[PDB]
Amino acid sequence: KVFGRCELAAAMKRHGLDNYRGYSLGNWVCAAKFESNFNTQATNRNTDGSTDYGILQINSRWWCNDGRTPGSRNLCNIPCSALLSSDITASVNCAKKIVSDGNGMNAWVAWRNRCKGTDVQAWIRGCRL
Ligand code: NA
Repeated sequence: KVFGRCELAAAMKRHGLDNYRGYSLGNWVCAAKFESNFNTQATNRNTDGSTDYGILQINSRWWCNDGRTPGSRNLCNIPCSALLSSDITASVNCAKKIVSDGNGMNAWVAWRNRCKGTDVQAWIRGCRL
């Protein structure tokens, strides 16, 4: 599913990301934009052999099982394919664990490089929240 920005804002808000660990909703929408282009089906192989999955590009190195990432963990206790569903519940629950882990949203490289320090509220401009 390719979400619209306001559609995604509403879903992320429904699921409790607005202000989760102090990160406003616009941070999460901006992160999804630059991680996945709002596409729940996005997958990207990393140089270490892990893969990033879904709307928030959750990595198989730590967070989910894909069966092809040796010596990895599954700390969200989910198959990585769950993270590609049109329903973002599993991605949001896992993102809440990731952002709690110690470096906050710096776990998302696109957030750090493209959203952090910017006017992230623009990403929710005009949305009915
Ligand atoms: Na894994």
